[PDB]
Amino acid sequence: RICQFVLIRVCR
Amino acid sequence: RICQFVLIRVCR
Repeated sequence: RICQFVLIRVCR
Repeated sequence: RICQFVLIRVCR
């Protein structure tokens, strides 16, 4: 149970 | 409609 920033492919 | 990598807070 850990939250961290990570890169992800997101369209817009 | 453009897709790119971006940092986001994600838990696990």
